[PDB]
This record gives sequence, C-alpha cells and structure tokens, in this order.
Amino acid sequence: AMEYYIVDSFATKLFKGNPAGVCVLDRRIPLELMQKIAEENNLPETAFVVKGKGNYELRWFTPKAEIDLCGHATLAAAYVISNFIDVNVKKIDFFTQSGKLEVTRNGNLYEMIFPEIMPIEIELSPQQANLIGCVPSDVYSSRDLILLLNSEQEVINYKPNYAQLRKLTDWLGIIITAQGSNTDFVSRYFCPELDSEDPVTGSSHCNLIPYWSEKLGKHKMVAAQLSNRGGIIQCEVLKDNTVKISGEAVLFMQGTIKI
Amino acid sequence: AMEYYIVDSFATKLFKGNPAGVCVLDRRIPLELMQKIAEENNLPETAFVVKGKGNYELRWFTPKAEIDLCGHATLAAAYVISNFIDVNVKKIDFFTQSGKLEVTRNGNLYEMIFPEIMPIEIELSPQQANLIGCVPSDVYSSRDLILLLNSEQEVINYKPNYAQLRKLTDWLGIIITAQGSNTDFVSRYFCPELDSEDPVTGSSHCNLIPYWSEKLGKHKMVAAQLSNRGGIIQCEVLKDNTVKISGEAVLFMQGTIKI
Ligand code: NI
Ligand code: NI
Repeated sequence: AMEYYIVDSFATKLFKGNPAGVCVLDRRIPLELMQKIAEENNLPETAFVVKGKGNYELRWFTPKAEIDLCGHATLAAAYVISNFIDVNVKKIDFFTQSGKLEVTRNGNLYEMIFPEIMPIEIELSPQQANLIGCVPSDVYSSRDLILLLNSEQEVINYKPNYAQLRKLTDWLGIIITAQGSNTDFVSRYFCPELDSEDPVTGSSHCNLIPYWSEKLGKHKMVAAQLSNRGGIIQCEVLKDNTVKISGEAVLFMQGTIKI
Repeated sequence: AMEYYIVDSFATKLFKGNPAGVCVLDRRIPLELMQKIAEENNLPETAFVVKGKGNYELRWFTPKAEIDLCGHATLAAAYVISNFIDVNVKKIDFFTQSGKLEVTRNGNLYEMIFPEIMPIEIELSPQQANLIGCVPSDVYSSRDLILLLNSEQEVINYKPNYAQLRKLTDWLGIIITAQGSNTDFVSRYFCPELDSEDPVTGSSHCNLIPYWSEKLGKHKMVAAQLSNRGGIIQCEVLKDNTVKISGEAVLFMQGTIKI
C-alpha cells in the first residue's frame, strides 16, 4: 500500500554515498508503525514522506528512534519526490521537527542551503590530545571537533578508536580533514556514540566550506568524504553567510510495503 | 531486473521472527555483486536464488561475507518460491555450499528435516562457570553450549555479556533454555562474535527437541525463541533419528533491484 525506495545520497554510482529508506505515504500512519518499519529496514535512516494537500511532512527514523534532522536522508527523499511523485519538480519543500527544509533540483544535483559556520581554532588539553589518536597540524572547534591532518593519505590511514573518541564529550562528532588529491578537500566523520563512521555528512560542510574557502581562495569547491562507501559533495560559498551543499542520488530498489 | 523480497521467518505477524532479504535471479550475477547487494540491504542475510533448468541454486550472504548454511533464510527463500515463483509448489529443493536442502510447504507452514542431536551433560570448570553469567540447573554440550535455567522468567531476565561469552571458545553459540508458560519450551540464542542475539534459530532445535522430548515425554511440541522479535517453532521427533522444524513466514516488502 505504501511506496518504498532505497536510495544512495551523495552517490555518483550504486553502493556509494549514504543509504536511506524512503517511504511515501498517502495517509498518516502511527509513529510506532514508522519506528517498526525503520527497525525492519535496518538502514541508517528511513524517511517517511506524508503527501497532503499543498505540502510534504517529512520524518526520519533510525532503526532505534525518531530524529529531528537528517540532511543526507532529506536529499534521498527529494530525489524520490522529483523522480516518482511530482516528476521533474525543481523546488521541494518539507515540513519537519526542525522547521521547513527546501531542496532544489538542478539537473540531477540536489541542492541544500545551510548556514556558514567558520570554526574557531583551539588548543586541546594534554588529556584531549591523547584521546584524538593522531597528531594534527591544527585543531578547530564547532558542533564537531575538526582535526586538520597533513595529507589525504593521513585521512585515509586514520583508524578510529571509538572508546577513546567517546571521552571527547565537548563535541557531537569528530572530523578529520586535509587537502584532496582529486578534490579541493577531503574529510571523514566519526560518530563515537553510534560506534560508526558516517558515509557522507552534509552538516560538517557548514564548517569545512568557510575553512577551506579561506585556505584555498575559492568560492566553488568539490569535496570528498573518504568513508568506505565514499561521497562527493559540491560546495559553494553564497552571499548572506550561507553555503550550498549539493549531491547526486542513485536508486537501488523500488517496491511496496504490504501494510 | 531482479525480484527482491523482505520476509520474516518463523513469524506469525510482521516485525517478528528472523528477517531476510531474498533476491530471485533469472541469470547468474558475480559473487562480488551478491556481496554488494547484501551489504546495501544491511539485513542479517540476503538469500540469492538462481532459477535454472530443473533446479534452484541458493546462496546466502551476510552484509560482510558469504556463508555456507542458513536454515532461517532458507525458510524465507522457500516462502518466496511457493508464493511468487512456482505458486503453491509443495516441495522446494535447493542446491547450496552445504549440499541439497529440501523444504516442504504444509498449508502455510514450511518444514525442514534436520539430524536429531541429543546433547551430552557436562560440568563447567570454575573459570567457565564465571563466564556464563548465570547459575543454571544443568549444562549440556553440542556445537553450542546449552544452559538449562529454572524458569521462562529466568530466560527472559538474562542479559548477555558478549565480552565474557566470547571467552567460551569451545562452542559456536550460547543457548539458554527452560520450560515454557504458553509453549512446551523456550530458548534464547546468543552469537558472541556477532555481538548479537539471534532472533530465531532452527539448528539449536537439533539439540533442544531430543532434550525436551525426553524431559516432557512428547514427540510433538511447540517452542518459542524469546528474542526481542520472537519466534515460534513447530517441533516433531521423527523415526530415523531426525527432527522436523517448521515455521510460518510473513512478507514485509516486495520490489525490484535496479541492476
Ligand atoms: Ni546523519
Ligand atoms: Ni543464522
């Protein structure tokens, strides 16, 4: 009865990027049923789109809980809307727990506008320096901890110790970043409480874009997220202290949930 | 191009039992592609059925590797064959890494015949007794370690310590069992190296059936696997040192993989 899609966000090819389930509903279903569906899919997130008169309500669930924001699964939901629901629509508005989110389709690229957040350089305490599991060139701070490494090779070589990273309670996630070989810059994002590496992270680019824009002297850049799956992020510094984050999406599976 | 199904095995209702992906192919695809598909699904196993002239080849992949046996995903594959491929076929033969497997559909129950394996009573060493995290009434040994608890409540109350259970290297899995409140007997199965509790385990019933058959004086019994999802297993002692293990299956999602 409900249309269901598995989509790879920020992916140039199948099995890359950040995978999400996307469930498109004609009518409301209980939040407890959305949670059971997300647990059954066992994908990092299942997005639920309620198509109503004049608007889309969007919720996201991990296999364990409802969450209030998810940029990468929002890109997957916009891909589903413009490819199957309102074929070739350019502007997709979603009403969520965190307010209205807009996604713009530009060719086959999905664009999201986020606040520009230049991080601040900090000095780690001797104890914090022993928890990061590397010797960075510089350390920056925002919602996440940003570790500047000396090369793309050092970013690739890093092996997270989640037990140690969980002790860095001042930050949500741990970012490692460096200049890229094939791209302007690269990064990897670690989720210590989830014991996992995020395949592709849009919101880290709120910090990474102003930081690399200043270092490289560029307003338009390409970034790679060097996770196992890997992601490509189109980056642009906009006028009013905002940044544009864009990515491609790929369809893995199209079906129906029998409820 | 390939039909894809998500099925709950040993489940009387959706979101119960042991979930599996089932991919039905007209032609062979590379083993590396089957692995990528299993990793993309992120389900405990994805079963791949190759329908050829006169036979079915069956393989199973976890999100990490190909495996050589999987009774619960085999039940899901048989459910898919008899409900969608060869509608209402009663006998399903599969050719696998571990030889030929037969599944019989009896109404909506799927039957699998396994060897009867009466386990042997053992005495744990003081060190092993400290690793099991309980004080059992009796201890039995086979491929898995079997811990007889004093009630269904004690089975429900048990909370596995996988770090401690991983130190019991003499056994594959750790089984806790007791007489049931609503069923003849109950069990929970722990996979220490997988850091997980198995939702429903068919092969543990190779030991549990002869053991409870002798204790209860019954040839036909019903068992429950008291995992979070939960499973119901129809049990029967057969004539030639074999046992019959049966379960229901439920369809969660039907779709197509775009490859
Ligand atoms: Ni995320
Ligand atoms: Ni199994």
